[PDB]
Amino acid sequence: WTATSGSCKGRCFELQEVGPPDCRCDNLCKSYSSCCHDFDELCLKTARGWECTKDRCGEVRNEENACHCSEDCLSRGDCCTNYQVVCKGESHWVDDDCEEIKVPECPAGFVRPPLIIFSVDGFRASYMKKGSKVMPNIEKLRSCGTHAPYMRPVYPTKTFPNLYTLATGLYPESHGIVGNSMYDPVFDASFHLRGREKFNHRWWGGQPLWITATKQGVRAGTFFWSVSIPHERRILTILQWLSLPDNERPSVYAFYSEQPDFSGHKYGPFGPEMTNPLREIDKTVGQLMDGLKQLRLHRCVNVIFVGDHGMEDVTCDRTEFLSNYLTNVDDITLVPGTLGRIRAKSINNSKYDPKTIIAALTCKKPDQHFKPYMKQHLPKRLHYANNRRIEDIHLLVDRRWHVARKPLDVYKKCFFQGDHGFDNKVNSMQTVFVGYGPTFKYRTKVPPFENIELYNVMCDLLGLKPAPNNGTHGSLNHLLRTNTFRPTMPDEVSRPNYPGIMYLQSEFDLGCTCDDKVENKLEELNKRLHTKGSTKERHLLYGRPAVLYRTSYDILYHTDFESGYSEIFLMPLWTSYTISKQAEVSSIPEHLTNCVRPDVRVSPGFSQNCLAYKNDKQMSYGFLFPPYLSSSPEAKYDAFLVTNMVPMYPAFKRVWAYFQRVLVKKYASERNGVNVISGPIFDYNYDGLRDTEDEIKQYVEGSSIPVPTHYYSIITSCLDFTQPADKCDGPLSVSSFILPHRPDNDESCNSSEDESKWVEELMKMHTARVRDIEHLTGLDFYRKTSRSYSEILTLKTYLHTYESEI
Ligand SMILES: *[C@@H]1O[C@H](CO)[C@@H](O[C@@H]2O[C@H](CO)[C@@H](O[C@@H]3O[C@H](CO[C@H]4O[C@H](CO)[C@@H](O)[C@H](O[C@H]5O[C@H](CO)[C@@H](O)[C@H](O)[C@@H]5O[C@H]5O[C@H](CO)[C@@H](O)[C@H](O)[C@@H]5O)[C@@H]4O)[C@@H](O)[C@H](O[C@H]4O[C@H](CO)[C@@H](O)[C@H](O)[C@@H]4O[C@H]4O[C@H](CO)[C@@H](O)[C@H](O)[C@@H]4O)[C@@H]3O)[C@H](O)[C@H]2NC(C)=O)[C@H](O)[C@H]1NC(C)=O
Ligand SMILES: O=C(c1ccc2[nH]nnc2c1)N1C[C@@H]2[C@H](C1)[C@H]1CN(C(=O)c3cc(OCC4CC4)c(Cl)cn3)C[C@@H]21
Ligand SMILES: [Ca+2]
Ligand SMILES: [Cl-]
Ligand SMILES: [K+]
Ligand code: NA
Repeated sequence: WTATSGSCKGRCFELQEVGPPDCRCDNLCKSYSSCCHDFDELCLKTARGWECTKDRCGEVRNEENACHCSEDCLSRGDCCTNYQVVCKGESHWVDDDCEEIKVPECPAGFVRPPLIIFSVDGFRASYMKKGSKVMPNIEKLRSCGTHAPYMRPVYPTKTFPNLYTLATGLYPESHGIVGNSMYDPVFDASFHLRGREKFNHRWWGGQPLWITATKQGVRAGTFFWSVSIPHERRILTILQWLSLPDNERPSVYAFYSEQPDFSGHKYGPFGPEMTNPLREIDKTVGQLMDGLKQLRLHRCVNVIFVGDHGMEDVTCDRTEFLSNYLTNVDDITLVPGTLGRIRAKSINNSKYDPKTIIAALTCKKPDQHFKPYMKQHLPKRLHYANNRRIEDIHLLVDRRWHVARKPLDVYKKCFFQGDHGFDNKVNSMQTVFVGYGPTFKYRTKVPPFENIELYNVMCDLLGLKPAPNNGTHGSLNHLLRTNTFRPTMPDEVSRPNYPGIMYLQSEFDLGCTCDDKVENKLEELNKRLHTKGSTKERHLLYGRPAVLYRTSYDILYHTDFESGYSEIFLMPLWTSYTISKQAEVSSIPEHLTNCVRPDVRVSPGFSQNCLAYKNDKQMSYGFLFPPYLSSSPEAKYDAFLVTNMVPMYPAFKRVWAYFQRVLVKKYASERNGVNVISGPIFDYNYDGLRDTEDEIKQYVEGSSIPVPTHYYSIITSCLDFTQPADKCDGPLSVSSFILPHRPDNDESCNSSEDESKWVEELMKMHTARVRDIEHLTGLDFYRKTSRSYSEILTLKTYLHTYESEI
């Protein structure tokens, strides 16, 4: 109930929300069915349209008009946006040459440059080039301001998850908006696009920018607009708020357009019907910039033109049906479409079994257009697991496809020709970013970046301290002329030990053997030099990683590799080695096939043992520095040390051996040498963060050897590939991955074939940022380079996507 018989007179688009049953007049009252009786009349005036005409110039103010062309309109803040153009000989903003905005040029009384966020739904990245002819205002912002070729959304590449990520800098698993549609079980409640539940604050976690601003005394325009409020009216309302007295005027505003998403669903991303919605968005930008110019604010406000996700060609005939795979199809509930999420229809059903549902959907048709995952097995770069609203079973759907439960769901629920939601690395899902204004750089292109980074920058633009978030603060400093945040490297928490030779061979009882008893002060001083770190500058090119938590670990030096060996987890946390372009691959000599050697620098009590691997019928082992890449037959013995060994399932050893034997050398050949850092990851609670020892759910049978959930590698070389990786004078280039450590290769439908047909495709899917590995390990990389820290932060957020050119 609302006693909607008060009035909006002098309260139109009021900024403080009123509590029931006093009637509301804010830009969201329609959506709550709570506006005062006279809201349309007073606040949604439409008379005479949105543009001044010659004959309206100097008119007598008629308060009925949607906007004004009267002499007093500028000081009242309510002229039509084209007023000065039509009535005062002025040019449209788009027709003016751009001129560098070196300092903010604001009216007296402005304490900071305002921020206007202009968001556009479904604005795919390639529209910037493909629609350029019809979007002159947008093309001017882009070419004169700061822009990226594209901006990566979050997964799922849906509307609410991405808009709320923009607002909070958090992954959807952390902010809680994990789809356009969701079920929470603690609430026992459902969130839907239509309906009232989506309004309860309990869905919306984190701290969005408007709240961050408000808490720190920066005033915010209300961000959300009722759908029926036309765009011209949203623009005029923003412009009117910008004319409020200093103590009442907000510093941050949002505009939102439903286009081009709305038409894109109907006509597909490049349908001929799409030219008009792009024209109409551009004209709205034009109205904003014209209105700002009239108010002498076009060189004062920072404008962000940003999309939430792109749009792909998707039609009814490209739908996979779970009914074609499953017999129990009514014992399940499917969140369908461009992703799939599956749960049990009834929790009173103890017959329900996820493992047989997964098996029933795995590699069942040759051209199958989705792949099932338990959520913890999804690629870690998606960060899509640590929420009770994300169902244990997930379907990653091929681009251009849908998944549904039964065919009846599709003809009783072809309309649509476009949709979105797919893996956030898919080119069609990429969206846009342009920053224009005194705080952004002038005519500057920046590399593609992720939308989780923008919250920190918007905070910087407004002088706010950001709430804790998933951006890497400083990684987008290169977007900014001023207001940069000067990040600093985290302090190392644990310092390493540097053990020397402290144990005799016979003190070990590990059940390991090696055929290594083949017996010179030339090569004896030399081997001693290597063990003390004489070659360390070669294999550790960016300094040793810092350990950011409390633990006990040793640095171990070798001719070919250096490692930081954990006495707690009984294996390296990291192993670092360089492979030059000229390096040679060799085989494991026959006599050394099962060779494992005690390490006389490390106690029996802090070592793994071979007997546990013998007894564990499921678990085998691999090596972090690969024996295949040894620099000499003598150095090869170092690779068989028990301190270089890690637990590996045989199914996983297929992947790992191919990477180490074939792919490392291929990368060194292609990139002119590479530096590799590899190691284990433990994330048994799938929160994206390093596990403590008490979180480990799996050990090599009968031992305290913990089993990794994943294995990572970070592969760095010179951006200028004419310089070898080990003598690089400038910026670096990196690709990384986090491979799931799985006891089968069910994820790879082609795994019965030779590794050359499936391994690299798997590794591509599990591409990762350095930063993702940092969260998962408590390590901090690139501590000693010749590069500025902000550049290194950019490097750490880089993701190698393997997509073709946009
Ligand atoms: C991406 O960035 C984000 C943000 O920085 C990172 O997320 C943070 O990670 C921290 C570590 O996991 C986490 O810190 C914990 O917070 C607990 C208090 O949490 C509440 O308060 C905060 C602050 O206002 C609030 O933001 C939280 O919001 C969550 O929950 C609400 C509703 O419950 C949601 O609306 C919201 O979306 C959000 O949900 C997300 O996070 C939770 C976890 O909090 C997930 O479960 C959800 O799925 C979802 O992802 C909360 O309202 C605090 O109680 C914790 O303290 C325990 O552990 C510490 C260790 O220091 C220990 O000292 C304590 O003793 C304590 O243990 C006790 O409780 C245990 C659990 O009940 C129990 O087992 C013990 O036996 C003890 O009784 C802890 O400090 C922080 O909350 C989140 N923040 C957010 C917004 O998610 C994220 O990690 C980054 N991701 C990556 C990949 O880097
Ligand atoms: O058309 C859609 C829609 C629905 C389902 C779809 N499937 N596929 N495409 C779809 C498009 N919808 C839903 C709601 C409503 C209409 C729009 C207004 N809204 C906000 O006003 C907002 C703005 C927000 O933030 C804007 C700030 C961050 C910059 C946030 Cl967080 C949430 N909602 C987001 C959209
Ligand atoms: Ca964890
Ligand atoms: Cl969804
Ligand atoms: K075994
Ligand atoms: Na397989």
